[PDB]
Amino acid sequence: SSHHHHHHSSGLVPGGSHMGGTSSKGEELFTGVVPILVELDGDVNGHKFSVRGEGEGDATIGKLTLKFISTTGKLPVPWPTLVTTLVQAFSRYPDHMKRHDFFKSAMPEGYVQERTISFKDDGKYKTRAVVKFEGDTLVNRIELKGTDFKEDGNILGHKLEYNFNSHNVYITADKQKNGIKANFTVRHNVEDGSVQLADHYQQNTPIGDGPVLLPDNHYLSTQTKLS
Repeated sequence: SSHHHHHHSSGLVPGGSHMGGTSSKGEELFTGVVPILVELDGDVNGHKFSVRGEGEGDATIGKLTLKFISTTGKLPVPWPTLVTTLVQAFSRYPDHMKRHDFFKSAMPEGYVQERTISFKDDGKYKTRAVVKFEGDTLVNRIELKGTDFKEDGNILGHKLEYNFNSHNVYITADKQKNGIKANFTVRHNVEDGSVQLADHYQQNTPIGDGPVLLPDNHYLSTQTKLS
């Protein structure tokens, strides 16, 4: 099938005023609209699937639009469970907070984004992605491995509503890895009125050896519209 979404991300830093307006060289690559290419190969409980996306991002307004297809037919999992896996470099940091934007600072060489997503009372996704520039395009190439899912659960049972909630991504520095970590819980509405929780554990590590911006503790506030 196909899937489109519009995603907005804004950076909010409680403290962190010192040199808060200092920006990275990588931010220069994001002053206008940037084409995006997304490629995901996944395997959930042994069910293989491939998703491909084309889109554009505009970090000056913190917004991207992505259009996806499956090249392997109907997915074994709901599209909403893949939203967070399918480029936080398009977040909008306020001018006085740009020192806290790790994601653009790692560009153009990029970063590795790794997650474990644990669905409460159900299975887990392991994801590893490379986010980097190829020519003028920002590419997100992902491998996803899901295990331990219940055949009758909300994910393999396709019991999730086709919408998306707004979340708070908590970003902290990981100085030993010259990168960041993040923690947040995604709320997937279920067709019975309940909510399916998905605990996100995230690590971002620069691919290059140049300096990056290691931020103070802060949040990304997210909003996503599905169609």
